[PDB]
Amino acid sequence: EVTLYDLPTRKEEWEKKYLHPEFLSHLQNFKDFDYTEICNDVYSFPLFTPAFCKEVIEVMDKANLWSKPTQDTQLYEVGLDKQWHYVVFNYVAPFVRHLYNNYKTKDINLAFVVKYDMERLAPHHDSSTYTLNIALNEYGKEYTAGGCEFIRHKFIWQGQKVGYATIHAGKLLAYHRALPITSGKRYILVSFVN
Amino acid sequence: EVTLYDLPTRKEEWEKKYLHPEFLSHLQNFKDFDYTEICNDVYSFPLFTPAFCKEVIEVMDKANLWSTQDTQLYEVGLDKQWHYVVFNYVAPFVRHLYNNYKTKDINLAFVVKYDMERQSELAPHHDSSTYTLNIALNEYGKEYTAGGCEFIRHKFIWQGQKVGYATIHAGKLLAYHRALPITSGKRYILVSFVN
Ligand SMILES: [Fe+2]
Ligand SMILES: [Fe+2]
Repeated sequence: EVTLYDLPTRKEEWEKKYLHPEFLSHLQNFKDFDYTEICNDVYSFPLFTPAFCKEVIEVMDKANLWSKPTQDTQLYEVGLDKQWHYVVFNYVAPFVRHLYNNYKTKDINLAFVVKYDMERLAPHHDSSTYTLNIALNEYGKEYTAGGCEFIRHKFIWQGQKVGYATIHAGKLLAYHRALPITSGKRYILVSFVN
Repeated sequence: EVTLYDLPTRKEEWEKKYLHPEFLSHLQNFKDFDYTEICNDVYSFPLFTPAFCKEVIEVMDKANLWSTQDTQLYEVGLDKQWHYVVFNYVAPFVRHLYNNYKTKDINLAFVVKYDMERQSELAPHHDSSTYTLNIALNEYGKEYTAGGCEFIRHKFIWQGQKVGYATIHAGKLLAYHRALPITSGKRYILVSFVN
């Protein structure tokens, strides 16, 4: 049975179990891929399956390597940096070339899972060319409130579906802040890409 | 008597001669600064005087270090004057335009010369910068015709920029652009890639 770590050694089984079928079937034709521009130059799109999000959370909860600041754990702390590098350069980068006029992805700065809970958010620019934000658990069923305010766009984005990703410019044009949750737990996967 | 190189040794005289009066008079109050958003998140604004642009072209034409046909500012001893300009004058305006974004460092600063025998391969591209400054150094229609810039993502053609006016836009991701060919004369621009 394929696991999160079997990429790209078991690439075919990995894509079927972990990549969202709408994203996987549009790898070579993103023009008919159903993504949404939630505000100017900011896009929401299905990327990962619920099984991916569930197992990522399980790895992070089991490791208990959270920072003692925003509660997070780096992907490389659980041995998933090489798998994520493959995801970015082979799956995310072609979609970035489609969304942002053939922009070529250079390198990965950071990749981590953030856990918002009750026991544990200023406006800022990201240290990235573009930032990925994947919702790992379900709004309403597992947490309330939360989301992200794009300050410049005057647009608040909340209630992202499980496995859907939000992509936005890191610097200059996408000033933003995370908004707190009011109950439950909210897990997200964040990556800063140059 | 003050020259381009006398910054910041003769700062007051340098600002009066080389900084556009509209920009110089709004250094501490940018909300009333008459700049134009020509397309989404792309702004055109006056920055330099005709004397600045005239003297920069003279320095580049006399140096004849052209090798796009461009010359870097450090090749004529103007890089540190430009470093002062970006951090003391441009950086506060960038914070006003782009939600308090702090300027980190200057990647490149150079003057480009377009002419009939050297129009360059006007290919679409992103810039290796967070934001890019593009200052028009000579007069549209008088010293060259056509030319300009096309913002491909914005679907906006930008032509006929006035002398000493700057265009600022994102370098990566969100401002895919290309220069437009000239039909006569010579077109000089001052470009800086800033992180
Ligand atoms: Fe952020
Ligand atoms: Fe450019």
